[PDB]
Amino acid sequence: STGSATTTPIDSLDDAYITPVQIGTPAQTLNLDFDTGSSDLWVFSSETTASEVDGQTIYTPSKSTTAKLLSGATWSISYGDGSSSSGDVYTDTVSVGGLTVTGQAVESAKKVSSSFTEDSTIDGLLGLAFSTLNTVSPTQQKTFFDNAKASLDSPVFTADLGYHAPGTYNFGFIDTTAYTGSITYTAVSTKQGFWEWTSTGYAVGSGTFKSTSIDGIADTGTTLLYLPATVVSAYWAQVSGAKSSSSVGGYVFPCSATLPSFTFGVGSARIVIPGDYIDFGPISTGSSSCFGGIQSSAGIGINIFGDVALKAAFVVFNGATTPTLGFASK
Repeated sequence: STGSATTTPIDSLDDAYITPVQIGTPAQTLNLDFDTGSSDLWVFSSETTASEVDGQTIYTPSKSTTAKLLSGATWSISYGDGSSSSGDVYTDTVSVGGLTVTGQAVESAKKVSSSFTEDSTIDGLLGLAFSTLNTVSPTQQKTFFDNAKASLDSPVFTADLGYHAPGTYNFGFIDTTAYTGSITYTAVSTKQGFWEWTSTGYAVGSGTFKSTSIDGIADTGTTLLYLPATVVSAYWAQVSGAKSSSSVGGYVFPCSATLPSFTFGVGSARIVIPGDYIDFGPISTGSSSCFGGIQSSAGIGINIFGDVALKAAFVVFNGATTPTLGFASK
């Protein structure tokens, strides 16, 4: 089997991408944030505290003839940005782009943190990291991809995120028309539960490539590119007037600037992020100070190849017995 679904930016900045997901019988379609940095499929629901729902579409398990309470199971998650959610668990039928999993754990939110309530466009998350990170207790549950894997034509999914445009998540096949050149594959460590890999270096604009190992995670659920402070300083030094602002929370730059590209290495291959992809717009409405899309990871504990980096590539998440990642230009 295969599936293919379009993913759409939630706003004009590409802050996140939403993909329609069918849950239950009859289907209830919710727009979920596919997140290769986590491993829970959780949704706003009829159980979510009413004051914490503001415009999201909810899953109502009592209206699904295939929903079953997973007795005794609870979940609770905290994300790298400080947001969180928690609740109980149902199993139900879940379909993405024509690919159907029966008995998928659907984690129903009883509580969500304010950042989720305040974003009416995201109805929940669909985790695509390794199932070892799933938070369901006392019986850990499998991700949608883990459940689908054995049925897929090939045990892979691909992310093809658009810049200011829709893109595609495919399951079970590699669309050879969706990229240019060849796909370069690189080793993955699953020891932390992430799609963790080592970039071979970087370049700023037309500058020389610096060969240096940068360990990080491929994370579709993170907006920006978070890299070591040395790398980030080297980038922003090429933008007149750019500076790190403690009050704003990262590098800002004059909105009048033209940003240089940023290249990262994948083996001997190179992925070029155009400068425009690094512009996240005014820090507040009407400001002439703009927020940068490349930021320091120093306060995180891990480097993160988020959407800024991934949307410059066609990315293969190869879930074979020994997983690997593939990157192609597009």
